[PDB]
Amino acid sequence: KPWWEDEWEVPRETLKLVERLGAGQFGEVWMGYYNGHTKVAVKSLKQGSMSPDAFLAEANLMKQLQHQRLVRLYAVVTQEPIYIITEYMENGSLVDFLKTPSGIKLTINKLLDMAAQIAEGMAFIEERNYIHRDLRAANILVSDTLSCKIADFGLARLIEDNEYTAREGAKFPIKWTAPEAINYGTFTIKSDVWSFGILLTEIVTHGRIPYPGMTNPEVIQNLERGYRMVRPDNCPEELYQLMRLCWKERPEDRPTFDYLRSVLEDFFTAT
Repeated sequence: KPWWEDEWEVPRETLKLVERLGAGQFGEVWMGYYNGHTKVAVKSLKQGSMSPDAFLAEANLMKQLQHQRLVRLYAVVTQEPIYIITEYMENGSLVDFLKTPSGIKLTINKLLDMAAQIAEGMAFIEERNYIHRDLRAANILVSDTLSCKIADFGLARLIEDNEYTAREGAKFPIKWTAPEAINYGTFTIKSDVWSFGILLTEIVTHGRIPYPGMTNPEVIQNLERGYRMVRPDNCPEELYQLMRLCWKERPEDRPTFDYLRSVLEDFFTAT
């Protein structure tokens, strides 16, 4: 819809940006208020840093993926500077939260709970024929009640047929990205499942970088020998074997996110 009919468009005057949470090459992220009382996150586009069409495409995709386990699009201001307003998540990124005094005290039980919540959000994305492609603890946000939601849909895509192929010049985080996506640029929901297995190691290690002590060439070399990430310290073997399913060689042999959600809930209700 044109912005004058779009249900997400709001007058910029309805927003007050109060605290800048971050600033980067393509703009800033602020904590603000909509119509004085509702706390929201506001991401602003730095004019000229990237395409305004590319920036807003993320908001258009979020209109199609509304679910409790996914950060909700709150509003948009299409006039420059362009703003994407979203659901505020009080405890920030999971990879950061796990390192705070509160995150550190979490039991393995609550960590398994959070992992299941993430799988539940990814199961929705899976059922709607989308892929995320940037699934990692930095892109999970944590609310004030310690619930988790999927965030940062900049690389997310609608899959018409089973697979999305990136540009050959495209490069992705080697430690989190599935082999077929690194090698062929081919992404499917099964590539996200591999990434989820890596995200599970970030959860159990309270935010440690995957593949401790290894460079990306060493990670690639080990994976091609059939090795997978070494058991993280204090990782429950049941959770480690679930990570291994996520890292199966053939994408089609990897589990569905609905399966992963169900298993993790069982792990949680057991612990």
